[PDB]
Amino acid sequence: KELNDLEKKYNAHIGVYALDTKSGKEVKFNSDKRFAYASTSKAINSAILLEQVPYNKLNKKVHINKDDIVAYSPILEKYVGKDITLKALIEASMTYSDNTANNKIIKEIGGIKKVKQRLKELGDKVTNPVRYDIELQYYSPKSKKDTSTPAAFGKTLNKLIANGKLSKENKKFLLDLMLNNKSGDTLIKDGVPKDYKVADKSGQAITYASRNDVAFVYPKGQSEPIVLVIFTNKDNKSDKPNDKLISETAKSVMKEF
Ligand SMILES: *C(=O)[C@@H](NC(=O)Cc1cccs1)[C@@H]1NC(C(=O)O)=C(C)CS1
Repeated sequence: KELNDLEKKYNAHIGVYALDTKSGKEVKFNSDKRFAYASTSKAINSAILLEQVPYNKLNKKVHINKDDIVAYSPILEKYVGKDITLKALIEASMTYSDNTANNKIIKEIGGIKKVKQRLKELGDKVTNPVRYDIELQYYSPKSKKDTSTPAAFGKTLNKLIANGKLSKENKKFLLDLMLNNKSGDTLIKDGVPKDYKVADKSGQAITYASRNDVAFVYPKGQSEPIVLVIFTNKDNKSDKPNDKLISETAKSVMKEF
């Protein structure tokens, strides 16, 4: 459970921010250090869009052409020359971490500039989106591009989703995708007590074993979630991450609640 110890064990860097939204209790570790957020940013973009389009209006369709397609888009590559609903874009983004879906969501919101405008409004002067996928995944310790600190990122997740302006239907739609997202099973989901519910979105940048998971964690018996942000990376560009590191970090942090 000592986070200093797990860093030793895994020869890795750990960034943690956790907020029990009922009590307001926080757990912090390297919470002001920058990390590539990678695909965990898809949760933020999806929520921003859901602030803008009511659930009954998610049936709106967007046209997809060959220029929209970027790598690791298992769902969207099938839509070239076809239309897709905003509902299906978000499902593709959240469940399959589809990059083309996330890019389209950012475009629908109005561009990177508009995401930045919303983050500043939520009081986040830290989270720094500069590029679209997949380029945002090329992390470099020397650059702040597409990085955030566990604390800044968690505060924004809390304001946007936990204590924010989404309707009951849009919040349920988005948290249900995160709850049912099986791609996040080896991460926070793996380290919390088995009777906990975990709604997560993972991330992995291409470099420095940048491996992350953010989630809304519900202790059995509590309906208010604990917002949990875990960002990790290692010293070498080509290092492979070990998901167990995130699992063990979550197990340790959750003992604090
Ligand atoms: C978000 O992190 C996305 N990552 C990338 O596009 C960079 C990589 C491609 C292959 C390996 S890294 C998507 N999300 C995830 C994830 O959330 O775990 C993975 C593994 C790749 S696509």
